[PDB]
Amino acid sequence: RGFTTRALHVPSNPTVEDLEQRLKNLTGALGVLALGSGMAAISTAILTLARAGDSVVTTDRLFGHTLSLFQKTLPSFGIEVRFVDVMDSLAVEHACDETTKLLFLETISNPQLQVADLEALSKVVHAKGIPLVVDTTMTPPYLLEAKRLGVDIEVLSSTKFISGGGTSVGGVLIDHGLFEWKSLPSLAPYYAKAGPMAFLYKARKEVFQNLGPSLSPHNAYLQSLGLETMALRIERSCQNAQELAHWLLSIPQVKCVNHPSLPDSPFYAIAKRQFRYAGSILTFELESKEASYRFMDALKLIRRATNIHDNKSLILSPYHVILKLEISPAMMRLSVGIEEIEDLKEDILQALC
Amino acid sequence: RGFTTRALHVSNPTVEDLEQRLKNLTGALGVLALGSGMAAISTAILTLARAGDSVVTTDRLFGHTLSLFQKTLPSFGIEVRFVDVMDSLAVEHACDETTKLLFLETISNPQLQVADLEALSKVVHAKGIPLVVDTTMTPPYLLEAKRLGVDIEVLSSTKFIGTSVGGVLIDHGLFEWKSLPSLAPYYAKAGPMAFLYKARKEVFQNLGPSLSPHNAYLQSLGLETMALRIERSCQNAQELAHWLLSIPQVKCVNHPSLPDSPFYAIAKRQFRYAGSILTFELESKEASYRFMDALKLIRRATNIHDNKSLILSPYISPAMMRLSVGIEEIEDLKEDILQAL
Amino acid sequence: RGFTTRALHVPSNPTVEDLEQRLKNLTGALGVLALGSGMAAISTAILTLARAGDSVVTTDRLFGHTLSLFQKTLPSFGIEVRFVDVMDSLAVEHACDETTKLLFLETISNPQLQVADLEALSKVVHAKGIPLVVDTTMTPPYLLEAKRLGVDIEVLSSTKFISGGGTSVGGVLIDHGLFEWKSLPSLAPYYAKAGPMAFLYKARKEVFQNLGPSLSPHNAYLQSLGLETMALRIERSCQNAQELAHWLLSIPQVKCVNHPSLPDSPFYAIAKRQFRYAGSILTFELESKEASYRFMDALKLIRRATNIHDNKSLILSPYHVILKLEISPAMMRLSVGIEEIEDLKEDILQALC
Amino acid sequence: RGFTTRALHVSNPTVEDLEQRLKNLTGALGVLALGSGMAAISTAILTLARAGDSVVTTDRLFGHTLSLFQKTLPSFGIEVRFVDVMDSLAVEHACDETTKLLFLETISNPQLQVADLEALSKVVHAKGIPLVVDTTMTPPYLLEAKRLGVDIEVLSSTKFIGTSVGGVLIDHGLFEWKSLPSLAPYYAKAGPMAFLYKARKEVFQNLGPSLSPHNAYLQSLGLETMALRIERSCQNAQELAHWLLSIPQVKCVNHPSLPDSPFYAIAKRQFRYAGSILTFELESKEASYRFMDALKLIRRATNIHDNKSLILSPYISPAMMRLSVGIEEIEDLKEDILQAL
Repeated sequence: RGFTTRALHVPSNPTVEDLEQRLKNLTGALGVLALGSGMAAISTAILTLARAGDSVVTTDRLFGHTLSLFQKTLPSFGIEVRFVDVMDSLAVEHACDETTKLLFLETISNPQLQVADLEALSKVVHAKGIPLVVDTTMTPPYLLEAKRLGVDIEVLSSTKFISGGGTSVGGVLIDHGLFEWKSLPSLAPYYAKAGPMAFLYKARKEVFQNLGPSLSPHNAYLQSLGLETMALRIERSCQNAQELAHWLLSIPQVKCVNHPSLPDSPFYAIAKRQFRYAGSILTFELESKEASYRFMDALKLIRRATNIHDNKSLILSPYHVILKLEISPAMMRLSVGIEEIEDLKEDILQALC
Repeated sequence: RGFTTRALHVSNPTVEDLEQRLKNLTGALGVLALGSGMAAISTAILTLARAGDSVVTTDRLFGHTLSLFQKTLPSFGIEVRFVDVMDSLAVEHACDETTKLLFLETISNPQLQVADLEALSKVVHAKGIPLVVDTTMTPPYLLEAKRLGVDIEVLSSTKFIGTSVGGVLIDHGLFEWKSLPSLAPYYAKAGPMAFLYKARKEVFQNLGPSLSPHNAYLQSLGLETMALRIERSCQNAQELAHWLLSIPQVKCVNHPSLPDSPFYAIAKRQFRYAGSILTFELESKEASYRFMDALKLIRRATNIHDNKSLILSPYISPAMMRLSVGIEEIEDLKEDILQAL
Repeated sequence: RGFTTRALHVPSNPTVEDLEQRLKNLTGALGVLALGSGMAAISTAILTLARAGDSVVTTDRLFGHTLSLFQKTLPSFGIEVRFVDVMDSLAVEHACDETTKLLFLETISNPQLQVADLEALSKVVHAKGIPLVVDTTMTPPYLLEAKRLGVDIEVLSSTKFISGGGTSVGGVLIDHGLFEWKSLPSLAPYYAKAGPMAFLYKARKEVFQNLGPSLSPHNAYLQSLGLETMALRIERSCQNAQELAHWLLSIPQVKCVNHPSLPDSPFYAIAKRQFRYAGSILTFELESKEASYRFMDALKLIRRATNIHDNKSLILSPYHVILKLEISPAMMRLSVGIEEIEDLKEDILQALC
Repeated sequence: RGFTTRALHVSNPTVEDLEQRLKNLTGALGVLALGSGMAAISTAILTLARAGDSVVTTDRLFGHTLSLFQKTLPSFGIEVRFVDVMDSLAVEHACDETTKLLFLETISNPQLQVADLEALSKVVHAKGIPLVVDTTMTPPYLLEAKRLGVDIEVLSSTKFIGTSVGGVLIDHGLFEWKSLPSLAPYYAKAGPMAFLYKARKEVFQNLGPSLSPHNAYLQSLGLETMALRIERSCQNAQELAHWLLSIPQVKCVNHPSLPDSPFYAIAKRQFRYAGSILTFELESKEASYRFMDALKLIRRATNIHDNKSLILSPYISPAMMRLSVGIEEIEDLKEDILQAL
């Protein structure tokens, strides 16, 4: 059964529930919780497993809100945070001990597009009886079947919808039905009540209920509507990014094109094993910081902005926004949209001259 | 300036507009709109309390707010002390140097107990502890919380029926936040705005209970008619509580506006009206069930503070019903109750 | 049973239907049709009764869109329009002949606040077997029970809702169950199919369906929500206007205060007979056009604008906007809102000095 | 520039934005968004025709569009002449000096008859009569109507399920409007914009089929994925019509993309794809009913052009079903049809 047909034909709060049922139908999951934002999904998954006196392990590649959750909020709830290089399975193994209640990471880092080996990391952590929680925003369900790679809990930010009145956001939390929850002292009391639903039960009836990141039915409705054309939009988006990365290799003025679909990518093999397509974000450089700025000022379709995964193609210089130390001032990050490929190539050519 | 006037004449422009309206209505230092009532309560608490601290609250909580204090906060290493908030001495003895706030509601549910806010603010302020109050039962038109010493006001916003929910966090500009180790580090960056700065840029941003612009628009629309709806609703509830005293099959009417109510004086000092919820009993559980089955306007349901009048049996006496009084003309409410007897 | 309780407890397109049922419950009508706008209600009522070769009679007090419908659109469908002074029952009687399929007017004219005698005019037209169609926007159902005054068809513009994205509008068409439709050759074929529902049947299944002024369920939902607080808002609004008109009489700088609730009003008796309150619009003058402008520039709550029946109090000089010949350049029209009366008095005092 | 690019990169700002998108997608002189498809058709007609005029349209209308031409327009003193639009001679003989437009659809329903637009535009232009076409079956991504001589394009917008509806009126910048007595008086004020000026400031303003900003926002969102959804939908329908030819229990498949279709050549000349609706029969009415009862994905319903695939029996053969093909993966559509046989 295809993705688009599963978004369309699913086998109190009826709009939110209907969204949750779609998402479950789309992933084959044990169950799903829709929440008010991506940060709310992340923090709900963590706070379901971790409490004062525990630790958690995560990537040292976080910034902005996700970073601040781990640097400021979690230590205020008595949770020790261990930052590690998630590219290194041995550093991950050594950071984990009996206080460690989960490993959290992202499917593709931003802006470097590093791709951790999820299955390998799932095994390192499963051997110690620790669950794996992954933010799959860069590679949502049509691109990734996280259950096959050992991912216990999948979290993501939902399709955003921008209006005059502000941006409508959401989050999604997915239990893949992999981890034996009853083996954790955190969830054993909920196993008595809910059986295999122990994680989802605490997450929903306790953590979500008490911290209250409610999802509006109006947002839920828009997100369901988005799920209908997700496969179609992602196919377009991701084929455009794959073709752009390849074509960028032919442009004299362009250097250091980075996308995991390219054969010279360090993450070429792992991406091909994990993903239908390695997401719709790529990176590249011109000769200098100043050539990159002049290029960007000259684009007529692709716009400068902060968001990613818009229908519109968007670009920015991650350096100008502030480890920064490891990124080139001449690097630009391109979030590729659903425009016809010929127009995007044409805009980029034109902005070069 | 009147309340209605101030609701009407004052990134995320709809949410910000809602926040400015609420700040105008309240005269507050500042205001944060959030995805729900629970988000507002938990955001206020987690701005002040962290692992190794304690908090004091009323022993009259149930449902979600109770589960936050029984399960979620002790998991964050926060010790919760439950006390009888009717007793200012027990409140005093529960607070020590670890205690980072007192939390309570303005009118308890379903008993309608009214704590003496100004008396409790003094007990807690005398130890350098802020007062955080859920004013859902008595929102801004009914209560000026800052006059009673309330540092942080929290409430559930007007719901719109899925159901669109919200919450509101209000800093009344009372507590000197730089004197607190929890906020002194923000004081450099935000001055008097240090509570709001932490709450918005750290706790809210990281736990993510985002308020939808669509909910925010509706709640703004709602604020315009708030004074008008609360007047009607609260005069109806006052009148009905009185009138109920005259009905031979009715016993034990409870509302703080009744002279014989234990909370008569405290409610009169604190509130324009003591909320739109009242309680009463018939002869017995069975007479109460028959009465409710026979109602044609007032409907049985769980929600409170709807435009529609709603009733339920909380079982506290098994014969007790709780009536959330709505904005229907008083004559039809009286008539439906009579007919159902 | 009170108005507010009838808006709350009503005894395909479920949101639109629910609105229609509320409105019927609020008016005691035979039936109701909700439409995309006020102009759509007006034109639907007219085009249900009138066709090429017929005439219609209406007030000579129309302007803007309503006027343009009668001056340009209706004559293009072969309908003769006869404009008359509706203050004059004898001019009305003489304008009507066997080709005349309805009399259309408004409950209170704008900006002059003239109040035609509806019951008298209903009798003039009923005697000739002609129905009466009335726009009751100035005096909607809580203020007026149009059936008691002989009004066959009540039409109105719905409560508007302004957002970033533009204004959401609607219209309402009400059959009061008064006229015997089967006596008209226009509606007799529909009487065969629908009985007493003949008017509503043609209006809905034909005129509305074929010209297509559809009402959005999103607008319908907002309008239903508005109906809940209509009585409360109108009571406030209308008491404010009544008290303002009275109080304005005490202000040295103020002249020619016009509102039908004032005893010296020419429409004092007819308004008291017809309305709970004579609407929330009043008019007054200062000494000169220039004193009026300086007053208006100095108001701090009451704002200059074109709309009326907002929650906010709004004012304008009808002269500056362009018969104009019969209106004073120093006259201002005040649409009174729901602000506390003390603030409105205070703003007006302040803007005078 | 591609279609998707143009949907994305272009008082009442949401409606105006929708209109600018549609103008970008079409290269038109201008565009009016309206409250429905019927509002768009009636607005185009009533801009051109008045009492004492005639109009010509196809004899293949039913439901609302048919009732407008049978009941509403003759009541406005407009004579309506119904003709076989497949026959350019009958079209010519129906037009005289009173005739102010020819109206038809791009693909008739349920027969799927495809009129030769460019041939009919010539017949009608040779008499100074504009061509007004409802392109609902073949919207802008599928058809560039201006190339085929179509003066005014009208269509129902993408619906969102109550149900939010819309319509669109498009002036392709082809007809010289000053040569017409109906519009010459606007030409002074509006120049080339005289059709649009009358339609918007007079007919639309006075009959009031206002488009909600909320519907308008959704339809804008919809336009962004229009090319993608129509590709999928129309390739599915092409493929299914072919594949249906191979199924022993299927007879009489109808789709203009089939070589044996009478409209094969005309559809290929006019359309990227000939719409997403096809027709077929089983052995008998009863076999057709059993088949439809047994479908698990494709649902019986009245709507067309949904994301979901929909089917019904229009009874034209009683055994005929009409399938509105949606955007499901082709394998699952094939599989549901097989399983149901």
